[PDB]
Amino acid sequence: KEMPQPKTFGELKNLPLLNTDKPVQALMKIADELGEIFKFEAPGRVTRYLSSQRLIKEACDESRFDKNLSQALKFVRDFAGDGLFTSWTHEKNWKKAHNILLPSFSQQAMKGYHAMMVDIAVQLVQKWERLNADEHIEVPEDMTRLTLDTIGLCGFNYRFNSFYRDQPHPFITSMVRALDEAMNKLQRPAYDENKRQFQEDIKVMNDLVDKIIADRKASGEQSDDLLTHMLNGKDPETGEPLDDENIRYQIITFLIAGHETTSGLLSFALYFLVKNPHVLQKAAEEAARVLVDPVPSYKQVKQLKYVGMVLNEALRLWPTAPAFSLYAKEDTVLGGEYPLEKGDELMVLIPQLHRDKTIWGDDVEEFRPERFENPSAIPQHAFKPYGNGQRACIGQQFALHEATLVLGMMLKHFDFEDHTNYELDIKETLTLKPEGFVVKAKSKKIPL
Amino acid sequence: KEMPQPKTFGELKNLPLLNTDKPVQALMKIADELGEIFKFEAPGRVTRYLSSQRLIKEACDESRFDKNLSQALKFVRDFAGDGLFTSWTHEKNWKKAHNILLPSFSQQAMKGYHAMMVDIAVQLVQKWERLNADEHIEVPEDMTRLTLDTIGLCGFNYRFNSFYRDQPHPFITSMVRALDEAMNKLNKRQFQEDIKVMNDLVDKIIADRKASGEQSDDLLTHMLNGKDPETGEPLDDENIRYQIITFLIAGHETTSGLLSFALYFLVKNPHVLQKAAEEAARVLVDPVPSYKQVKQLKYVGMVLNEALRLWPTAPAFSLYAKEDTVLGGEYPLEKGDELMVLIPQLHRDKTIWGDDVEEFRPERFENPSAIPQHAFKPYGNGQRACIGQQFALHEATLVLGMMLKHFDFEDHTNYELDIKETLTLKPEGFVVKAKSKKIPL
Ligand code: HEM
Ligand code: HEM
Repeated sequence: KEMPQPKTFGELKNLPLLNTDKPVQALMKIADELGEIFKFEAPGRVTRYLSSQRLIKEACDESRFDKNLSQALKFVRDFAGDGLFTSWTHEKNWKKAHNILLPSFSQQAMKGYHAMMVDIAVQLVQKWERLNADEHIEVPEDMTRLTLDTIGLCGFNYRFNSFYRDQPHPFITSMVRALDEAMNKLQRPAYDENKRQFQEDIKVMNDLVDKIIADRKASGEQSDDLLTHMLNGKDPETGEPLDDENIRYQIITFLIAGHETTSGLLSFALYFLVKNPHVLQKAAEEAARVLVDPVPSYKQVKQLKYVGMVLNEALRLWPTAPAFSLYAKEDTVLGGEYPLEKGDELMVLIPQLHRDKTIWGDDVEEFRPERFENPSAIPQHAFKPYGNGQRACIGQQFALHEATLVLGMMLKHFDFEDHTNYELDIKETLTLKPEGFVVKAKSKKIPL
Repeated sequence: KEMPQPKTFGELKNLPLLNTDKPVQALMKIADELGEIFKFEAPGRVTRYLSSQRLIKEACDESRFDKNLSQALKFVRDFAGDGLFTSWTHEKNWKKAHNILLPSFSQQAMKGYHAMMVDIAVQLVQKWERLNADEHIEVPEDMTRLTLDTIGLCGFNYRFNSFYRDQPHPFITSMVRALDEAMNKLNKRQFQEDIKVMNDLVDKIIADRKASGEQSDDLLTHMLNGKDPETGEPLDDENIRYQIITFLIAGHETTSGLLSFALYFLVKNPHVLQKAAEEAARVLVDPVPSYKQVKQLKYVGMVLNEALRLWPTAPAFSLYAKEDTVLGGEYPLEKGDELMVLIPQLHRDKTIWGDDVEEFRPERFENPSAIPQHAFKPYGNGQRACIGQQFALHEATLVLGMMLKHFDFEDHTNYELDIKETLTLKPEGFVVKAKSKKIPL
């Protein structure tokens, strides 16, 4: 009946126990001590962390709880606006864009993005093929170069050309700097430069995207990107199309929501494979057997089952957008024991949910892709790396198609060496990534 | 591409080869002679017996094959109904009960059953402590007393009190008579009376519990309170009765057989017995073992897996092809064709275990991640694998651990292994003498 809660230290509340830049990892250790639910207070606020499948299945009931805009999401809203990720469910533009954009994010729609994904995936393979004998790869950096360029191309037919540069395209530099500022504001005279830079980064992002939308409207061109879809879609409900300013926010939103979650997934999967050579061999044997043409077809990506299983198991251990927030829509009782008032906040701690031993067995820290061999047998709401319900990741099929395609190509074309005996270091921002992960590849010399 | 087949006898097909008291052992000799796959026919039935890890790993692919209700399970369904073990995977009650019960059979859930398991284990150890100098133990008989009573207490908080009797509680007599009758069919008046004795007792305990509202640590409390996450429905009272009967039927003899074969293998290999007893002595430092202490009995757990490797006490399971498919690139099957997995022969596959397959060497399980996927399957496969696996191992680890802490054992008759076959396997007539080390219990 009373909710477990870590030790409080006078006016500081539980704040002294989070003196870190890795709060999710610190919170998982607190969940290991106090269990499936605990309240966490700091001078400002109060939140309740949930870790078990049994309480997370209740918090996922949409007639009772809806998505909350955390303080992180409110700061990201200054440049992401009322795009799908930083909007409340009750805003008119949330529902309109949701209805309009769902059909363009389905499994079927992936058939139309496939060729543009293969385009960027071939540039990464060629980069690694062209490395001299004494070089090495910076994994998260290269994967991020790929995901930004793929989202840029599929989203609005724009080429950032990240594999041609040491310093990213100006849009990327401003987006990433705006994101970093939004997150650094969470732990905050001498910030006047931060403020002027943040306003400059917003105008760089808006001007470019507003220009491409206007350029596209003036030409009449039709293309296979999300921008065409939004220029010609109408919400079946209200009958209206999205307006130019909201399309710009969705474009920014695809990039900020998709770039590091997907690059982090590819980097953690490759980390798990080089630390588990037998798994790597089985995944590499599948890629060799399935990817028989010079470049993969859509249908061949769909048949890389074990590669998909490695990706889901990497997402089970380190889900790359690790926590999401919800509010009680009305007074209610959680799990028969914890009363909540309307407006009370809950946080879903995904990595801990994914280590619930009543679901997965006692061996939760082992990397075992075989856990996903039969997807129909994973219990309802046990695996939630893409969030929940109508507010779940609209880009889920896009992210799995992209990662399955790329990891398959990586395993086909190269052998990998963990030449530094890399020690895992998980940096936390809006997302997770294995900071400083580095490998050497040896080409299998298979022509593209 | 052509599959071997043992001798046929006209319209009797291969049936007559199974007119024996030890059919799985007859099947192993046929597997020894024909290899990794053979066809076996009866009047209007066909099945293919698999023995090699290479073919059985494909058989365990759930997108291609699902559990089949063999003739034995259809006879056990007359009293086990639509409980978990005798239901098709596509029956609504199979999924309902599975979703609800899964979390109550997890390793974590064993912490809630540990105290009642200890209650019955201590009753077994005390019986042996109280034997006089001129006495011996009947192993499988005492192990079955223990597993029936533990499943009865942990499943529905009911005491059979098998250590207070020469003749078992009446439910137990009807259940073992009913199982025997279903196995002999591969009578009718007695069979119907025995079903009724089982349903009357189990239906009464369920109606008593709902009337009182008491909440206890058993499986029945879980079933009265659970709701299937998918449909939102509870199990009804009839199905709850079938699950209780099913736990008793599926768990009692497989688990007591495992305990009997482990002790047998230990008295025949004294250096392994002494290494297991030295672990028990170092870990079980309290007069009442704790849940955490049982988990530290690693070599005892390896002795039990090695006993299950040689004589897996539920030795064969049946599968059917979901769609037309080819097995191992050589054997084309049609939708509905049946496969039988011969577990003892799988566990003797020299290409996985080495040439010393007949030797008892617990050290083979030192590194559990080194055993290839589908090489070791005493609990069946996938979503239709034994839901009781954690329960069975905690129980057996707890009990063997206690045995080795408290007694020294003598194979006083120099017992000659004789494996009796029913639904399960056991070492019939296995007897030993135990001398107490006089340690507080
Ligand atoms: C493996 C990669 C990814 C992961 C783990 C991931 C995870 C998530 C999560 C957990 C949410 C819900 C956030 C919340 O409840 O506050 C979300 C929402 C969202 N994601 Fe993803 N994401 C990934 C890739 C992508 C990609 C590739 C795109 C787009 C190209 C994308 C676009 C979105 C959008 C637009 C939303 C908001 C949807 C709505 O509320 O209507 N994500 N994602
Ligand atoms: C050493 C002990 C045991 C062994 C070797 C064993 C073996 C097996 C095997 C081989 C199966 C699969 C049968 C098939 O494929 O048709 C099975 C299923 C099952 N077992 Fe066990 N068993 C043991 C103990 C137990 C215990 C202690 C319980 C209950 C407390 C139990 C309850 C069940 C149930 C309910 C099923 C059917 C599950 C389903 O299909 O959903 N068993 N067992």
